[PDB]
Amino acid sequence: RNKHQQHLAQLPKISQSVDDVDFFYAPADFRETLLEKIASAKQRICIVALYLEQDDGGKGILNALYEAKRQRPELDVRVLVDWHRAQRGRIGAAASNTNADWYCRMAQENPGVDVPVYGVPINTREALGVLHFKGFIIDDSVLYSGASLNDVYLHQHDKYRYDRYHLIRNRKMSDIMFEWVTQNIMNGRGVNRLDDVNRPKSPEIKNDIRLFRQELRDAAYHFQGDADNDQLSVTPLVGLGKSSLLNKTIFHLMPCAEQKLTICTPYFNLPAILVRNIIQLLREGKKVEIIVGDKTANDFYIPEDEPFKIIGALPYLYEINLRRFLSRLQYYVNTDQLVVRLWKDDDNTYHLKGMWVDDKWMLITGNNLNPRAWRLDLENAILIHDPQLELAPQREKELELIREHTTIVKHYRDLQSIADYPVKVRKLIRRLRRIRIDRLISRIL
Amino acid sequence: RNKHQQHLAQLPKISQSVDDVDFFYAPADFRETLLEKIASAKQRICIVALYLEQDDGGKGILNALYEAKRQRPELDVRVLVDWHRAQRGRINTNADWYCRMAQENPGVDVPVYGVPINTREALGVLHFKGFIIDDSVLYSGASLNDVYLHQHDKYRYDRYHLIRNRKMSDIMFEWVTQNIMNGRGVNRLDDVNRPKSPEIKNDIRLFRQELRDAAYHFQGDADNDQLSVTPLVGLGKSSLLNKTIFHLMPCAEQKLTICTPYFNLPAILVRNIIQLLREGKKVEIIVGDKTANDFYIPEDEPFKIIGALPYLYEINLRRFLSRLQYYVNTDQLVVRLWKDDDNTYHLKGMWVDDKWMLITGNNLNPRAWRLDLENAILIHDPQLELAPQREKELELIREHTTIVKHYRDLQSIADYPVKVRKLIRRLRRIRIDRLISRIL
Amino acid sequence: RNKHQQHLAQLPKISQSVDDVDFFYAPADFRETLLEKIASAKQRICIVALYLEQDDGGKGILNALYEAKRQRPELDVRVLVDWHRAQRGRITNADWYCRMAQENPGVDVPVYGVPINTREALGVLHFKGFIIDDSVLYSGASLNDVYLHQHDKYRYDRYHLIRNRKMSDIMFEWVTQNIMNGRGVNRLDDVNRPKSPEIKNDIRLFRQELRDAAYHFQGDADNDQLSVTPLVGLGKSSLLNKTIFHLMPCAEQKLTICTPYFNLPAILVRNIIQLLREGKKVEIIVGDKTANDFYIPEDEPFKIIGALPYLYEINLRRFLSRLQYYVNTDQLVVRLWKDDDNTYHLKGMWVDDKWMLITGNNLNPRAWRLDLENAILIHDPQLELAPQREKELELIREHTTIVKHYRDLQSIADYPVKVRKLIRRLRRIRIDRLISRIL
Amino acid sequence: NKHQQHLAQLPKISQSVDDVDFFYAPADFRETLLEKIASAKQRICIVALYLEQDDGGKGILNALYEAKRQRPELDVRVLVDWHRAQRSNTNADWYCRMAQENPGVDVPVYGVPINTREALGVLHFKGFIIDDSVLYSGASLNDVYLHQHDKYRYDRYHLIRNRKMSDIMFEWVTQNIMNGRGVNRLDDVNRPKSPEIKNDIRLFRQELRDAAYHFQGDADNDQLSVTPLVGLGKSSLLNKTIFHLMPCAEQKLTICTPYFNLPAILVRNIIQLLREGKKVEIIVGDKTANDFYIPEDEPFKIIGALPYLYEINLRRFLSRLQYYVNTDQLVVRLWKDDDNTYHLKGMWVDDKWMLITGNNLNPRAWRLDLENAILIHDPQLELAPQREKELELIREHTTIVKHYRDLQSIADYPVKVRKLIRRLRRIRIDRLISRIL
Repeated sequence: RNKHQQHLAQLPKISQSVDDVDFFYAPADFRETLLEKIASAKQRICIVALYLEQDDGGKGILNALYEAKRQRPELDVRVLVDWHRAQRGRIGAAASNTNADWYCRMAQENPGVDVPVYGVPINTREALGVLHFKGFIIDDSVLYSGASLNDVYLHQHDKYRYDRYHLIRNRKMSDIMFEWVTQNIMNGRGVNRLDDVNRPKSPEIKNDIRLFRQELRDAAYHFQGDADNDQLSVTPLVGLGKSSLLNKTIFHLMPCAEQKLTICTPYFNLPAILVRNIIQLLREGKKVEIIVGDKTANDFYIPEDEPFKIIGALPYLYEINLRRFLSRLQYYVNTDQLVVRLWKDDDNTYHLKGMWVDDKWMLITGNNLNPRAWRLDLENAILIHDPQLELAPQREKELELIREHTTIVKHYRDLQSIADYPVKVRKLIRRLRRIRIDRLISRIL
Repeated sequence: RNKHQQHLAQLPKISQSVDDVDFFYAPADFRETLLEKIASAKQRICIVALYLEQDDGGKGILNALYEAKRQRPELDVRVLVDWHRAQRGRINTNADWYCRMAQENPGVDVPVYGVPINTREALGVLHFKGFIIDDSVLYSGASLNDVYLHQHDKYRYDRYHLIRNRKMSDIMFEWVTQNIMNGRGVNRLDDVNRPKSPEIKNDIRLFRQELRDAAYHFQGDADNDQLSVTPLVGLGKSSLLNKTIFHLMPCAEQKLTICTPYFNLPAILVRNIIQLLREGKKVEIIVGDKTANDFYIPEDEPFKIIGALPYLYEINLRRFLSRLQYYVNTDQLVVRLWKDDDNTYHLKGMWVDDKWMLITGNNLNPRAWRLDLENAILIHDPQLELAPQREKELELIREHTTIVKHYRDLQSIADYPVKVRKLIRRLRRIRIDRLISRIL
Repeated sequence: RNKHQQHLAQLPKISQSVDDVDFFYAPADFRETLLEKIASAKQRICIVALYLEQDDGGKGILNALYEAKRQRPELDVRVLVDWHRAQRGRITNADWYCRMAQENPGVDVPVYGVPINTREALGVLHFKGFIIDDSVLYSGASLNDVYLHQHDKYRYDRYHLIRNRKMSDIMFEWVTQNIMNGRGVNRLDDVNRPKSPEIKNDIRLFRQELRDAAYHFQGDADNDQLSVTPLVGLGKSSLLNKTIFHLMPCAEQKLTICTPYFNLPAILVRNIIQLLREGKKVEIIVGDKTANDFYIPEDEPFKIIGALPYLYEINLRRFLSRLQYYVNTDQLVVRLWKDDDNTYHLKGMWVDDKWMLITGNNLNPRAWRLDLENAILIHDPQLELAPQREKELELIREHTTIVKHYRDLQSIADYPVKVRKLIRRLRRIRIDRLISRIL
Repeated sequence: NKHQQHLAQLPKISQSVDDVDFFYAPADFRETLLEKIASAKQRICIVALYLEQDDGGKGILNALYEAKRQRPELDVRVLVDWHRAQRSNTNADWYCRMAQENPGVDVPVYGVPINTREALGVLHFKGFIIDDSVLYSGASLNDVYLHQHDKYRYDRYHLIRNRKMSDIMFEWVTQNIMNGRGVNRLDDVNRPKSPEIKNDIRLFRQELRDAAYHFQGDADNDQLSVTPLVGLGKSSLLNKTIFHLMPCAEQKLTICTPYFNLPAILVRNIIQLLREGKKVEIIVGDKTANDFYIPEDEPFKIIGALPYLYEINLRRFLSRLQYYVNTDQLVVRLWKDDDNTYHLKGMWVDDKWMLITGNNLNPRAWRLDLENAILIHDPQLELAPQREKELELIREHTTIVKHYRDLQSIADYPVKVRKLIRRLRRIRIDRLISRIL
């Protein structure tokens, strides 16, 4: 076998029953499933998310957690979110009380009921590392989504943020992930409770975070494979930095496409190494599908009527990336090998991640497949190997619905050029490219 | 509550008996108390100081340490001083002397460790303070030499508090053990073969980073209605100490009092002072006269470059007062100059109304805020149980003070001796005055 | 008018008679014309070239110079070449210039070396012009076997004779004052000529003097008549570079470019893309990799330098790749020149039927910052040179293939193994980008 | 003084005089290696810079396969430099063939990358660990190092039987190298290419920067001892020990190095010794005994300038210290034996200390490469017969240089060499070269 298939063949793999894999296709279903599993949990609930917001959606979840712990005080309930994100407003907000302040109030308003909220700092400053580990571990199941917990991710109140949602019942995998979180994160240096009113400030734990990050640089799942390559399997993956096992698996996965590779990413900003792989596939005569958001389906996009702000330039920069890429590969568009899809559904937002390799592999991940995710953030995934096509109904239904709100881009010219952009945007971008800062921006966001 | 009181309300606090807090008001009493506690120590003696001098005063202390260890060989005796300071004269070293002492007293184990807080003295010194003896901490800003201990008729005024408290002393003893004594780049000064600074340069860099977020970790056992003590330690701008000093000042409902030897407040503390004055509160600032500074050189003697520092601190005070003369006039801002013949002034601390007392080694200058390893104890006395002692201490501090009623009462550069005047004009020409105020 | 046309409208321009502009279409004709003009020169001969080679071709020229000076000792004969290039083999001439001077006593034919920078790689003499009395015979060609089509193999350049008293004076006088009498210029026919390190500081000061040396003359011609405008430059903000930049957008119909080494600076590429967007036409005539003088046949032993033609091809293929849409609409036309193992050295710019830039400028980052470059800008608003312009382009194109698709150009995968390995090594560490800024 | 203190307080493993065997010739070393491979019962760990696809190297690899066939429970490992092994048909390609032609027999060959590119770090760790012994030489495994086929490369050869030391070294290799990030099998046809593991190597190198032997000293300074040492970078324990070792010479310091290119700090030490009135002996190869030397008849190549550059270094050094040559304090020896090559490393401090090492004592070894050594302390002179016999034979093919002028100057060098060197010194690249080779 070639070195890429060898890498995948020799991945440790946990066996998996087809009956124990449930897909969900809409953020509202995901909300309800999460609540249902919280109610019916008997042993443990481990909620890892980027953030858990002080809004109707997030309240719903935290209240359901307190309620489940009240009814079963022996239940092991933990919430882990990003340290930095939990201690600030959203970008350029009027700004108010933070999530961490709210986690404190909740703990005081519910004495006796023990629902600890830990802040994980992946780096000393947010811009240099965030907690992109994903997983709701409930007893022997993992409900895995890219979604954080807020109004739009949960489709409270009429506007939504599109993600993917998979429930996987598997004792061994959930144990491995629960145990990995316990040892490496929860009991890690520089993790600190956010429900403590006296929680340290970032500068005070700066050195703890540095040592923590180094500990994480080679923390990996350790378990023995129980499944061969002829049966349905799942392989949990985790990584921080360029040489993580996750990153290596993503790298090797792409060339194993004998027919077609499909990619979702919210922000089109692939590292060069993944681009080179894409081009190799196209040269080998294979197919590559790339599903990204329209600029207007980006959560930083500011309507052209409203007052423009600096941050509302990001969707434009991602479009410029897409247009540059397509430009170079228009030949392959024409041969129906390269297919680029733009998702758009009124003013809802796009947050799909993942990778399909033929009909046999499905990577579900929190990984945005950008330079940030490749070096800076703590990322994880589950790799589903389905050599017998047992998930084919669900795989196909999921792709059906993902594509439903998509336009195919048949020509790079169908994408607006900088000339077509609003005036403030146009001036900003020209200023940035003059001094070459566009390249820096694409490596930090 | 406002965010400042909230910070203080939520500080972990160790309970404290009023009977177990003893003030001393004079450097001589402090000397004798130190010797007494060294004699009667049963378990441990941990002496942390900036330096321990090869003079009558310092000898007294080191001899008392050797003597106590001879009489009780199971006693855990340690001395920690600044690495760089111990290996130079003022502007045959102490470290050389520590070596002789160890050779002249074989069998008796009194280790003297040098702590380097940075690779060069100018970029970090050991301003951690504390004599930990069994279950007590005798806390002063004083190093151990002739003047600090008032050997031989001339003295250096500091503050002196003995606090008997098992938990606090344990926390401080244990913190020193783990972070300093067993830290990288700490090296024995009683070893004749001790490395030279360049050889341990990388060790010191790693050490300093370890220190950047080393803090006391302990659970509070006391509420805000009872007498409490809270040990604090820090290195650099965002330490818990620095934050507590920052939040402490605005909690003054009536009056804030500050001692500092060298008037050279960082901007952030100045802004706080001005806010208090604007809110209609009172602010008392007790500093030394230029002549009570230890770098001051009488005008008869040969002038040296270093003897310009007291003048620079006066210029700072005069500039500050100048801007706030309105508040002087309303009897809100009170500036006191301490002066007692040619004795020297080394008072540090912060009083918030009648309720809080910060005792510290912190000179409240930019150096202490970024570069040096600093610590303190925060006494919360919500019931006024220390009121007799607090008032007696302030009584005696003020006794040798003049109140400055007008910034003009302070000499201007024009009034200074000629060599000084020329030096200062040269410095301000090239703007080095601003740099000096950030490194001393 | 837009700022680009304004720049051109306000250029000083010297008037020019259509009868006094003669094109030549082949390197052999150029050789013979040069010899003819050397024989018949009456007042001055100023030969500026990158180099004058110690070969049959170069000998021919130097001998013709000595001979003309013998027959007219009052004739002012000067030869200026690059200081560094004259004192090395290909990857010396100065030694040969010394012998010549000794073997011809009494006859004064001075050969000066111009150092444009302290090291060759940081500046060469790309000034061009044979100034003979009141004429300039202007070519990109140096003087050697192939440039002059001695002995059966040739190097294709362009050749224009322009009789014009004022222009030739301006150029002759500019050379006199700024180069010949410049610091750090040194005779190469002197056996005792200094070594580069000894004049290092002279060269630094010289280069700074050159950084703002420009032609100064009053325009005598409007924009409704045939004109010529001499241009000269060193570094990013030279008047030449500005004129090249402004020239391209004035194409109302079509821009044509010749360059030997396809390696356009980004700013000129952006212009090209703007033209294509405005719906105009752009023609680009470059050499096939095999028509490059560094190309080594695949049978022979490969050498490191024989990777350059490949690097230029990679540049062309990357460019075409991004603009394939415009190829398809017949707007963008890329031509590869190739004629057995002869080599390609065409430079210039055509703006519609109205402007013709003839230059030594390779239109690359090197020429834009490092080298001393010059040109003549011919403005022909009345189409008086149309017969010759069209005949010249006819013959240039004759040995060309049109590239209809970027895929028609070989990719790195198709290259020989040693080449392939070298290029992959270079791109790994990103040195390909540096190379493109120094060659 | 602080130097003796450093040495006094080194942890030291005790050692029996009976369990130290010297060998004096590359052929004996070959045969000893083969003998110990045959008779190994528990483990064979072969660490070398490279193992060549030639008669000499084949001999060794075949002996390894053969021993593993006859005792499948035997723990056989080969570790070589990652980059060196992969430069048409490479050693790594050959290691692959060998593994395919010998199925069932498990002889893993791992490539250690000490840096992302060869020029910035190589595996200069040395040691053949066989059961409870270490056969320690600077030699890699090829024709000349093993004196197959009539031409040889002179190195040093010591067998030290010592359970504890061999365990420490075997265990250190296991944990830090074999199980280290970015170590990769060279007998795998699908082995990654350097760029793919670039980040692994960076993290690996940082792990190595403070990997050191950890063990408790069992021996005082009045008895025969050995102290294994290992290091990467300026502040390694090895480098510190080499630095402190030199000033402890009460009488004389002896140094072997193949390429005379001492760091300034070691030069300063040398000068101090000479000033204190002590003796310093330096044994290097003649330019012609360097393996990059190209005879003047053959076609010159750029790399064949290195022996000349090392000579220029030696001549510059001697020039400055000619006074001490004259007082018979400083003694410089040039080794030369027809067209055989010189690869001696080590340090003798009086009659009491012997450093055996792979360390070329140059700036490269001081910062870039993974180096190790064994430090033998012999305060009772128990190894005196062997020490003296070894030095006897080392010196046998040596000329003493009595005057710096006896060394050729740049003017005397062949023309292509002369032009190259003048070009290099013009732009000051000579100084850079001396820090990377």
